[PDB]
Amino acid sequence: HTRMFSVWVNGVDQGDGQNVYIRTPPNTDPIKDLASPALACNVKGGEPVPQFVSASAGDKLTFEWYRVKRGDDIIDPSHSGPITTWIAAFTSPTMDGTGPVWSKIHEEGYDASTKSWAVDKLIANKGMWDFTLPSQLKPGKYMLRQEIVAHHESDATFDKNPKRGAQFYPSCVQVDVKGVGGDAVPDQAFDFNKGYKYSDPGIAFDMYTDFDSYPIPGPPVWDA
Ligand SMILES: OC[C@H]1O[C@@H](O[C@H]2[C@H](O)[C@@H](O)[C@H](O[C@H]3[C@H](O)[C@@H](O)[C@H](O[C@H]4[C@H](O)[C@@H](O)[C@H](O)O[C@@H]4CO)O[C@@H]3CO)O[C@@H]2CO)[C@H](O)[C@@H](O)[C@@H]1O
Ligand SMILES: [Cu+2]
Repeated sequence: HTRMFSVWVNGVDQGDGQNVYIRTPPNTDPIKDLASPALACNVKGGEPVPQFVSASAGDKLTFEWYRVKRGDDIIDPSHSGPITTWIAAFTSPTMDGTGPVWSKIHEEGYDASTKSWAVDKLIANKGMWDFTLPSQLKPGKYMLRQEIVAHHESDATFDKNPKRGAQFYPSCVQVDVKGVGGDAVPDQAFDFNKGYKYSDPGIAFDMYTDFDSYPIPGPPVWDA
């Protein structure tokens, strides 16, 4: 359980953008059903909020996460797993992120040199999570997903046992990109509902074992 408080652009807090430029869900509840339409942008994913975060191709974006109160434990430390970041064109305001529209622009999972997960890193850095807007990205409005997966119950799956299974905590943010940018258009055209499966060994994952590495779900990060 956790969700996003606000977004920063090159070290600059844009200010609490919950229901302003973040499609904030009612609560910190997870997604578990792979079939669910909220897998993409969570349970108010399809409801537009009015403001966009104003950034540029190449800007360094920091998403701030919190559990109950801004600047608390961010997420129960049992919730160990990766942290992926995606991008899809803002096709129109009532898009809910479903369909074959997404491209992977960032990830972390399990670094075995340090035996630390992405979630370990996020707690340590106070719920701040950095990534970059590809330099060659084309101008105009996108949607930036970013999703924590907690694997403390992935030692079974939602379809076989529903009291457990992977837990998704996606947050979708509206972005208007300025500046010169480039030609590059995200064209990996990924679909959470089609593309995340219960047979995926990075979704049915026994984190309670002698394991050396973690297969991050979805495609590679996208080039240009
Ligand atoms: O399964 C084999 C493995 O189990 C290990 O223990 C696990 C449990 O399996 C797992 O169910 C448990 O999950 C907890 C979770 O850690 C808590 O953080 C969470 O709390 C939620 C709560 O649901 C909400 O009401 C509240 O608002 O939010 C908090 C989070 O912020 O509750 C779930 C269970 O409901 O995690 C255990 C790990 O500590 C054993 O340790 C291991 O030996 C076994 O091999
Ligand atoms: Cu939780």
